Amino acid sequence: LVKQELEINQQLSQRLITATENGNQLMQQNIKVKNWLERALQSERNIKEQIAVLKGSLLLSRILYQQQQTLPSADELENMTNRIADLRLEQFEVNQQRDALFQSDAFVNKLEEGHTNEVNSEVHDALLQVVDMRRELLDQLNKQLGNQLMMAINLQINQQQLMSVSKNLKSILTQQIFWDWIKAFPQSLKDEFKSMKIAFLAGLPLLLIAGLIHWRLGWLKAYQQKLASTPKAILIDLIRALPVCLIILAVGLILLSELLWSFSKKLAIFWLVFGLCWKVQTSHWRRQIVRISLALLPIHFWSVVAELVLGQAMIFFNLLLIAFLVWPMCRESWRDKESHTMRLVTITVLSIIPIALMVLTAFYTTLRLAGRWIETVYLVIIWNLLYQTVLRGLSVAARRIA
Amino acid sequence: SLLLSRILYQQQQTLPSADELENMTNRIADLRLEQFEVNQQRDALFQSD
Repeated sequence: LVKQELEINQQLSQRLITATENGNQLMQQNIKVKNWLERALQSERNIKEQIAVLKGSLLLSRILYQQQQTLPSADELENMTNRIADLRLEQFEVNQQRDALFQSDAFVNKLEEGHTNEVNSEVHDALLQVVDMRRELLDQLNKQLGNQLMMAINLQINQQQLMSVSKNLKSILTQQIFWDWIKAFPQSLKDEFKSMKIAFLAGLPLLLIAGLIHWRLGWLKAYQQKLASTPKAILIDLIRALPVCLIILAVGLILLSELLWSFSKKLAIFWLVFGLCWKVQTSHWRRQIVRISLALLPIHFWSVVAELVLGQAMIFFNLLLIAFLVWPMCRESWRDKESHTMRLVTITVLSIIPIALMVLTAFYTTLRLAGRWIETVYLVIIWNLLYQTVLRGLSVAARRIA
Repeated sequence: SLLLSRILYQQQQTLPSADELENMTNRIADLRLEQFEVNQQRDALFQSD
């Protein structure tokens, strides 16, 4: 009888010791986090004051880079809110146990029931003393746990505030950053090189979807050929391109790695644009679109991490290549004067962007406009295709009405 | 909180049974009538002589 009480008391003491050690570690971590958060708040206020008066300062970019490098990483925060609920439940359980053991005499009388053959005058006193000691230890552990829970709640509030502050600091750095060299780059090349050094279920369903979609697309192509011999053929080609794009996007998502997710998000539209030519001279265009797709892919790779000087080395040549490719089209367009040149304006804007990106990058945020330029080009192409389809449909409807 | 179901079960088990209440309001009326009768008897016996 007394052995069980002694074992329970020992278990309670061990639990209290472990909880106290965890509370001390958490308090130390919370104090370190609070110190870092105060430092960050002071630094953010200082940076805001400076940017209020440090307008148009190239070296201020270096200062902002240093400040960002000084910012601590908030990703190491442990969302122990579940542990906080566990502590609250443990405290409630301890309170319930203490309330059950509040009446030491009643508890001893209840425990002595059906055990009078092993209970004596000394046994009752020993049981009462053990119950009192267990109650005292439970009260001490409950107080320690409540103090630890308060400290953890304060730490969680401080950690949330510090994460918000770091996010706001990143936002402010971006807002401030919003608005010879090659010889130095030879040495920086080595530095850059040194700097370099459910999913299975989704993948299998994607494989089965593609396996079925092979025959589905065969049947769809047969149906499209039967219907055409065209707006119907164009719609069928668009639908066929859409299923392949969806399958590729699902495969990429299963394969995704933060940069990979945004890369696939852009690659959805990129592959849609690429397959628009595959599903729709046209034969000459079907072979010449490979260069455009490859150029978009390097641009996608160089601009994926933007929205979230080595990287511009490929872009410097890509801009010149795009300008050279547009030059033959402009020369062909320049041969016609009375003909409409509505699409030349978009081509001229795209070429100006390729020239500006490679010219003004020698303040350095000129590469940001490329993301909008690519989207504008894609929108213009989609608008032209939709206009052609609408013209064909209107002609068909007018012929039918006549 | 799934375990909160166990806590609620314990709390309900701790609740005492109110069905054992004795609605002695009739006994209260009987006591009031007895007190009125005693007052009447005392008033009748107020003048000892």
